[PDB]
Amino acid sequence: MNIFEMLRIDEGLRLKIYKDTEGYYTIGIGHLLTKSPSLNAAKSELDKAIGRNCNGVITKDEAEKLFNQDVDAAVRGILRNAKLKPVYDSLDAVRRCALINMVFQMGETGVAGFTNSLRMLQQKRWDEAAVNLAKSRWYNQTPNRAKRVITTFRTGFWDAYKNL
Repeated sequence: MNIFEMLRIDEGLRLKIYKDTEGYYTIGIGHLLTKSPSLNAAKSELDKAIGRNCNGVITKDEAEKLFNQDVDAAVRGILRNAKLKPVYDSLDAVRRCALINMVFQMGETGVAGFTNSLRMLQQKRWDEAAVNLAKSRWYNQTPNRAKRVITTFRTGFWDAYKNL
C-alpha cells in the first residue's frame, strides 16, 4: 500500500463535478474546485485546471493528473511548513502517509492547527495522540475516514486499509 492507493480509497474517483461532504464543488480524486456556491464558478475553475473546455466532465487520465499534482503539492507543503516539517521528519514511512492524508483533506493550515496532537506524535506517544486527534470536528464530521487515519498513526501498519 502507498499514499496514492490510500487516498484513493478515502476519496474515491468521480469524473463529473460533485459536492464534498462539505457541500463543495469537487471533481476527480478529491480535487476541490471552489468553495463558491455556483456550479458556474466551478466549471470555470475546472477548465482553467485542465486547460480545455470540459463542460463539467473529465477523463480518468485528467483525474490522475490532478491527483499527481495534489499529492506533490501536499508533500511540498509539509516540507515548507515550520510546524509540519519537524513532525514529518520524525515519523516512519507508514505514519508519514497518515500525515500526508490529513494535509490533502484539510490543507496545511488546518493540520498545523492540531498543535497538541502534533506534539504527541513527535514524542511517539501513539495511543495518546489517537485519543487527542479524535476530539475534533474532523473526526465528528467524517468518522470512518478519521478512524482509518487514526489507526494508521496508532499502529504504524496498513490494517485499517486491508479491510477496504
